[PDB]
Amino acid sequence: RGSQILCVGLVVLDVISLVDKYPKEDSEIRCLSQRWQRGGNASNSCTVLSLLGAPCAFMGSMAPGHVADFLVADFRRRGVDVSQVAWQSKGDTPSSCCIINNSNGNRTIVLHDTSLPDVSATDFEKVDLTQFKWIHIEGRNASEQVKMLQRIDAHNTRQPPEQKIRVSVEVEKPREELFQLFGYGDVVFVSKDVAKHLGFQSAEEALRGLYGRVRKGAVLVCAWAEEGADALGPDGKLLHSDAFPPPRVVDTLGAGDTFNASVIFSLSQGRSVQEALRFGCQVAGKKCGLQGFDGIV
Amino acid sequence: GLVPRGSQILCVGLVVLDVISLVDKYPKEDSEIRCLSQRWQRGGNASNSCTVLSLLGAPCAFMGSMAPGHVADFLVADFRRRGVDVSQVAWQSKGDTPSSCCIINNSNGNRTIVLHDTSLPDVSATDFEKVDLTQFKWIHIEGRNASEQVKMLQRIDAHNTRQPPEQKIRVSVEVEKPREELFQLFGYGDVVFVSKDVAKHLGFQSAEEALRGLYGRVRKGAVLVCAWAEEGADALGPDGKLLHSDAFPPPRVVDTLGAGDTFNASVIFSLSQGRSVQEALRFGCQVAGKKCGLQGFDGIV
Ligand SMILES: Cc1ccccc1Nc1nc(N2CCNCC2)nc2c(NCC3CC3)ncnc12
Ligand SMILES: Cc1ccccc1Nc1nc(N2CCNCC2)nc2c(NCC3CC3)ncnc12
Repeated sequence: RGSQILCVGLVVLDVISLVDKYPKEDSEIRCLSQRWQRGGNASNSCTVLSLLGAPCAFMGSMAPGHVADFLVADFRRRGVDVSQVAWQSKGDTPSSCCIINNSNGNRTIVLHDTSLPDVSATDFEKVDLTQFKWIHIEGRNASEQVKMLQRIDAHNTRQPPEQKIRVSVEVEKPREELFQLFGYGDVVFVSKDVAKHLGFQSAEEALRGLYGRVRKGAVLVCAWAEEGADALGPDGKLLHSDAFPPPRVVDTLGAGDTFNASVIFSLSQGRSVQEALRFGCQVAGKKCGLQGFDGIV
Repeated sequence: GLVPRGSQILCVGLVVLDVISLVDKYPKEDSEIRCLSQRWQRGGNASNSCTVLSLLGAPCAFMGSMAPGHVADFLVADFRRRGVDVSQVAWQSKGDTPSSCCIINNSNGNRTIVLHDTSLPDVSATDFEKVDLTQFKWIHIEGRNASEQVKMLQRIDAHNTRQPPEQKIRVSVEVEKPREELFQLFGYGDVVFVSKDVAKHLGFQSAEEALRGLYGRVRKGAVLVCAWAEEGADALGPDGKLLHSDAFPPPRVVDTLGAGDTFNASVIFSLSQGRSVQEALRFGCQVAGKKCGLQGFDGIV
């Protein structure tokens, strides 16, 4: 069957305040405007995949309430298949305050991480893999997710190399539990932040450094903000793309997630890595000159 | 439902959703962090006063602007959680329901605040024209859009004219922000609360200075009231006698957000039960002092 891309990670309620300068501690400013957004990484990518025309599904934990009710209404307005959601009985829907600096698009996030339990190999074991051509996993609970990945590798072995499910991993946080995911998946996304918190000061360094850790045959991608992004495949040849900066950067909240969704969409449509990188930077760049996600397509 | 004539106390003003985050350290711009804890709270001066009026046992209503949406839903259910009648809300078709973001540093205590946008339209005098006043024994107004609020106050004067002294609606006004627009509001109301912040911005350095210095601006026969945190609160009436009450410090101070509103509501309450101004200053101070030792409004009983 396999027409859908699945993203596994967080859905968070983003309570957003657009200010024109980042307030100095102990001071007080008035925001230009405010809004609510369905956020969290896997969730954001689903938004982006949807907008690009790719049928997709989200999978993460949500706790029933008025909050979950809004997040789902939004998922459904987008056409994001939520049927894979691991509903919880104990815990709250995470949320966060996001101050977005309108003069330069900087975004500052205060996350309220609830009790809410992550999805587990248990919940995942319960999933119909034959619906998906691509599966992307937001690194969080490594122990449990590695399990999930193996269930997919093991599912690929019993498949025509034609009908194999493509797998991508994001390692966005500098915490060590996650460095095992490097690891699995055809495509591995590592953030500038991780890369720096590990000694590296350029996208090309990070890639020469970390290529050691990836499933043989994998592509490692590392974006570097206004500097574009680089990728490195089995052949050893470094690939680069210049960023596409909008003329006014006004909102970079979910720029990384836009990059990733875009890279995945492109690879999932047959494109070269070079083309998918370029496209990643192109949509990310365009989103930086917009409030939210509407208007990138 | 049916509200018995002359039974409710109405507070007009702001309701806002405050999202309050406690953090290890103040986050550097463009960073992502995890707060120690986060809380969603209904706030705003007329808003907090209602909560307290309800907890004190007074039927009370809130009048302010909201826009349909999920923030309004949370604020409305919070009002209801506190027994506040929201049937007088002025629902708006344009703008955001006010939402403030508030960041508290756990390792030095400072508060950083992103204030709600200014997009939602205040309640106008023409909205106020539409309200049947007979349900109210007292109307309290948090000064915001004074040009318009003056009209509302003039309407209440009109109404009181055709009424026996025992169906006249008492009126209180609150000037809490140092803005020229607001000062005309001194001229209206039987009771006028001026905040410590306003008094200082005008150069006064105590409750006594402020009361002595501003009483000139209130209408004949009005009482002017100035609370001053740990120094207690003063009041000055037509008879020229300055009245005072000391503060009642709690065993330990925990949460002073909304203490000014707790005081306001408590004085209003006491006056409305027929108590003397002196008895009501005291009570205002007792209640606001108890509230200072408590998280939120819960245990103020
Ligand atoms: C290419 C990419 C990958 C992953 C995340 C974001 C991006 N793109 C950009 N991120 C940021 N970031 C996110 C990281 N913090 C800084 C802003 N800034 C820009 C930018 N800024 C305008 C430059 C001043 C000319 N122009 C184009 N693309 C991006
Ligand atoms: C009486 C009153 C009217 C209006 C607003 C507040 C109050 N009461 C108090 N405010 C503050 N404020 C609120 C404003 N920031 C400073 C503390 N501190 C205290 C306090 N502290 C105990 C220490 C012995 C003095 N004890 C009793 N009442 C109040």
